[PDB]
Amino acid sequence: KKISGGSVVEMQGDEMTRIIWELIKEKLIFPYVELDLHSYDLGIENRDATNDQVTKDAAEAIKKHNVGVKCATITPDEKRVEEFKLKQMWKSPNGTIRNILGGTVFREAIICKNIPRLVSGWVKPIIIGRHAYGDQYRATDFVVPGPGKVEITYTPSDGTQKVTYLVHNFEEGGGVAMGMYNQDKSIEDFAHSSFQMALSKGWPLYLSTKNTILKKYDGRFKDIFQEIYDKQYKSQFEAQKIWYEHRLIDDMVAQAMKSEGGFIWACKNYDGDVQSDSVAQGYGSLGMMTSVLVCPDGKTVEAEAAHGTVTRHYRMYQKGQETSTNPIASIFAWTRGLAHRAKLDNNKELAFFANALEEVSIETIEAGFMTKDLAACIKGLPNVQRSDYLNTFEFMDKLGENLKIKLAQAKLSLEHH
Amino acid sequence: KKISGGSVVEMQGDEMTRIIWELIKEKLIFPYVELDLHSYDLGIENRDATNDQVTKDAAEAIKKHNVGVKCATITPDEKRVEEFKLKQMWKSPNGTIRNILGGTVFREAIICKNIPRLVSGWVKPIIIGRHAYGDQYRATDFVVPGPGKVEITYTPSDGTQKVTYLVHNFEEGGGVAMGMYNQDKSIEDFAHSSFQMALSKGWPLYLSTKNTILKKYDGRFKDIFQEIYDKQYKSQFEAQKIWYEHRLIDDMVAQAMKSEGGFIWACKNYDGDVQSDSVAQGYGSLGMMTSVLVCPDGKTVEAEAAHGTVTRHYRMYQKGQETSTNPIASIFAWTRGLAHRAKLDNNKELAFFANALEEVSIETIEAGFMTKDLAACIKGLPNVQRSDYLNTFEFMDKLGENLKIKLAQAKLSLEHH
Ligand SMILES: *[C@H]1[C@H](C#N)C(=O)[C@@H](C)[C@@H]2CCc3cnc(Nc4ccccc4)nc3[C@@]12C
Ligand SMILES: *[C@H]1[C@H](C#N)C(=O)[C@@H](C)[C@@H]2CCc3cnc(Nc4ccccc4)nc3[C@@]12C
Ligand SMILES: [Ca+2]
Ligand SMILES: [Ca+2]
Repeated sequence: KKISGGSVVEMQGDEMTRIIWELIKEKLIFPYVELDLHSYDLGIENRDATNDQVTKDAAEAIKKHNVGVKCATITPDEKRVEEFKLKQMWKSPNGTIRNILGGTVFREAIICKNIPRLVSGWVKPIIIGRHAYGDQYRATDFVVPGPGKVEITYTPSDGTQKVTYLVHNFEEGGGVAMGMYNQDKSIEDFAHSSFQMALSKGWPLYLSTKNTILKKYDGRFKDIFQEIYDKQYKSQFEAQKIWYEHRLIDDMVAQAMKSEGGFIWACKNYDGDVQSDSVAQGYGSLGMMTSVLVCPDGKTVEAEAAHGTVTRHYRMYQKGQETSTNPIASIFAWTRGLAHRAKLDNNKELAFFANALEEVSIETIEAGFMTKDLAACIKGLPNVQRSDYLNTFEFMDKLGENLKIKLAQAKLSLEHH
Repeated sequence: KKISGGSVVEMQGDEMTRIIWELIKEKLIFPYVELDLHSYDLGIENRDATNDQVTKDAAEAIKKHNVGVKCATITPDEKRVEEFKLKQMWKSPNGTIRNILGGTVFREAIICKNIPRLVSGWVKPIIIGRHAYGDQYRATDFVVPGPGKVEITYTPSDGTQKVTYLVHNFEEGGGVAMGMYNQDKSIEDFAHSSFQMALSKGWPLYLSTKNTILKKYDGRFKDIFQEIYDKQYKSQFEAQKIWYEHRLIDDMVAQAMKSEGGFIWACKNYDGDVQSDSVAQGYGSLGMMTSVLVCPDGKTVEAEAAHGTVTRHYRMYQKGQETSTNPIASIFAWTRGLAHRAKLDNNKELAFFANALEEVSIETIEAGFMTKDLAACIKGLPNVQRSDYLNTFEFMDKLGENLKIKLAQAKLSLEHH
């Protein structure tokens, strides 16, 4: 008998990750879980065919069903526009989804005992809470073709005043300019999510900004966090012998590098992007990271594989050549989404399944069965031999076999007791 | 006999670094070198007294004399305004100087064989070329008090057109907004400095941007670098078997973490700030880093101690307590400035002196004589005993003694040959 999984929004993606996504569903999910799956194809060709409407439709479906699982997608540049003959250079679908849902993206390494860290001191996890809204991801940027003034203005909705600031008077030649923004309510939601994560883990929290330079913009994040801490969380932190402190971003990246881990790090949108990749690589592998958007309603989540679409492997796959691609981040997008679905529905069987699949994934790699990219972490890519790893299909089949075993034994444990 | 040093602009700074700066001049520079020193006091109290004009005057003096050496300064926040009863919350003096001079700030770790790295793979140096102009450091940021529209506009100097872009329509509540810019000529100068640094070292060059998100703003940096590479440097790189490649910033920080070092990394202003601190800490210590602004004229430099003013030690010093503060980055600001002064003046004696003082500094620490902060790198701060390190004065005297020896022996080597 299969587990009744409930409603899940899935977003199909691109290139190698698109192939792996289908293998995960076929081999690891569908044989055990029956889902009311709302499928949106976010492949670059379908986003082009729908003028990117499919991306907005998927985000609206997540608001409705409360759980989304997303495959890695291409954010097209000039080369991609030429490759696919795109109508427009479509904006990041992750940016589109995040700006519709809002919230905080929590990112953490997926640790295997036999995969070495690059930062030896990191014995405890570092969890980044990346503010998912605004800043560079909803900016208006443009080329300044020549001499002239760039100004930024604010006009209150009543129409009773107008403030105009000179950004720059280009006196000789041109350049570039941009405007960006953030919202008080979004920053407040980011603060609440960060304080709640720290209390859930029993770890201290650090917020990074550059408020000495962006005195008003970054000063606002610092002020909102401090006001919310003082009024709503300080006694809770004190009860757990933890603390909250603001840090300048450049001091914070050095503090993190020198640390033993074991803290929550609240990052603005851009820093969360950069620093989560630095941290994932520091723990051993860029591809071994979870990424879950927690929305402000405290009910909606979107789990994703945050890494690239592995174009190099896709080109090999297109030529009918053997590939060996790490599917773990894509599997954990499904297990994190299904664990939330289970929490919302009080579904014990689904919660057990989601945790079991995470355990199987880690146990498989720790038993020495892994893809080429993971074998390269241990030995170095030029030293990897074909006898050191499993191809994509072989690895998925090994996970499938280990999953069947874990679930079979647990089923037998019930009937006995 | 003393070395005729020539003209140097010095900028005095704040707190503990201000005390160390005077010790360096008194013990290591003035007994050996006679300088035409143009002194500017950039202490927070003097910047307040002159309404920050001293900072602009110092930058103009560097343009005139071509060499500046700068002590670490305070960039005041709300707490500093209260502490010193400041007239205004003065902007970063580093930002003011850099935006007047322009150029690229080259940053690299100062390596000691007995100071352990936190990233074991980094066996070769990583040099960051941080674009010194514009972006967040010359931004216009403000609080949005409530609902209303933020717009950004461009008006060419002829007055024949006006382009207006909506940044955001705040429908409920307020937030923050900002405008920033960069200049084509400054980006071109940054590109030239980066390509020239890579060729000087015989190492590949990487530029990081987020052009998939800021398609026009970051796309411009990517385009200018590629055009300059193709037209002016590609054959030179090919002759040295090196290369230039653009990378997305989040991919680049992971690539750097996983690397063995040995490359030049061109960073936009904000990334150069953050990533140079991450890299300095990765090599072993935040305080062990050189930082030299190379201006576009190919004649002017400003060397600085890029770390903080060590307020914790200054508070101990104010209470008449013993302190042990690492002066190495402040010494290397002087040696890097004096080495450039020597290059401009074809002054062999000064060039020898600047290199000798760098050698003495590293040899002293490698012989096991160091400050508490460096002893903490080896043993861990809670494990450091007073028998493991020298106080500030003791360390400066040890450096002074070793410098006297190095210079005495070299003087004797001439007279013999
Ligand atoms: C994987 C590949 C195989 N099989 C190779 O033979 C190399 C050519 C190839 C280099 C580029 C590359 C990039 N990324 C991955 N794996 C990965 C990274 C991040 C997330 C998931 C997977 N693997 C490769 C290989 C090593
Ligand atoms: C230095 C100090 C001494 N002596 C102590 O006893 C500690 C209280 C103090 C903690 C804070 C601190 C910060 N920075 C430094 N050194 C430094 C850093 C960067 C550049 C130059 C110097 N040292 C301390 C000590 C360890
Ligand atoms: Ca990323
Ligand atoms: Ca810095």
